[PDB]
Amino acid sequence: LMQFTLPVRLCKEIELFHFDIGPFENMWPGIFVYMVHRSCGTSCFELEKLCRFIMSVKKNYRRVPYHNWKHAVTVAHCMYAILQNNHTLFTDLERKGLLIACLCHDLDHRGFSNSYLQKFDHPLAALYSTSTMEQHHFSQTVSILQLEGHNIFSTLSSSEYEQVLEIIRKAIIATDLALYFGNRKQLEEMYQTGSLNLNNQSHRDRVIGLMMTACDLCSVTKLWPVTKLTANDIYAEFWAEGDEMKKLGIQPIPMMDRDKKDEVPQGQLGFYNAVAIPCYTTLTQILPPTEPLLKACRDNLSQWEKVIRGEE
Ligand SMILES: Cc1ncc(C)n2nc(CCc3nc(N4CC[C@H](C)C4)nn3C)nc12
Ligand SMILES: [Mg+2]
Ligand SMILES: [Zn+2]
Repeated sequence: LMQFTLPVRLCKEIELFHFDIGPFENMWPGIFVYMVHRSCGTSCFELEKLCRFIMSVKKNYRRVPYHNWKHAVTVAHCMYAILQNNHTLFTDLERKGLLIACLCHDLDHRGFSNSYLQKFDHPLAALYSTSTMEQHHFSQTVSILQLEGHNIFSTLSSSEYEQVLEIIRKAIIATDLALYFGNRKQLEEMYQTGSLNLNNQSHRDRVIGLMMTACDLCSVTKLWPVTKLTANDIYAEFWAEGDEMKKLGIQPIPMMDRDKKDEVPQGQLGFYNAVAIPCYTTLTQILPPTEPLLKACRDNLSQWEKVIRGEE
């Protein structure tokens, strides 16, 4: 039967947490199928259906600077790394559902925060009061699944199918970084009071929620030049939103004000300290083999420290 193989350098490096999917868009689909076949099996999905789902998911990402197809596949590779290093902790359905959740997790992103839809009074802010974009992303995922020839889950039973869509729904919602802070706090307390229970379904949920934040943030766990250059796309969106904020007569937060360009290094410090380091710290406690993500995050925090001290 028909597996995907990759060239030698990609065959070795794709297993590492710090892998970069590269600038060749035409390989990203095959990189994703490669990752489902190894993390899940060549029997998880019909190849015709999967390839068609992948191309329709791609079609529905927008040509925005950060929240694009490249991001989607990048976020799926980091999930793949996590699943392959924690082999026997995850159910057959979780392995199926999570790489799809990652591919689909920013579907039809416009390059604007939930907060900018709320202040623009975009229609989606009326349909979805909280996690506005994240609820749109799940909805968009469900649409693509109902297209002729795209039900990659067709072989699953009714309640197996309901389970995988519920996994995908929670996983996508959890990428609402406003929900991360409380999710990690409850996880950190449960871990330390030793009462953390991977048989408790609402525990797995939180643990998948943190894995989702971790994959979403993985720009910070890359080789430094990847991290430095992804940072430029992240701010290009934010500052465009800042411009849109000013058009409505609202001063954007500092994060989104392009007049405060020069303070970026300090903004990244706050972010690694307030957000990224705690995420990989907690996730490494809960899943020991994910340590390399925490190590690489630490490394990149030290690189931003060097930028402020004018050593870089
Ligand atoms: C790397 C990465 N990954 C994911 C996300 C969501 N983010 N968000 C940022 C923004 C970081 C930030 N910058 C600022 N500064 C800019 C200077 C201004 C004074 C305020 N404040 N904050 C908190 N970086 C990332
Ligand atoms: Mg998102
Ligand atoms: Zn994302």
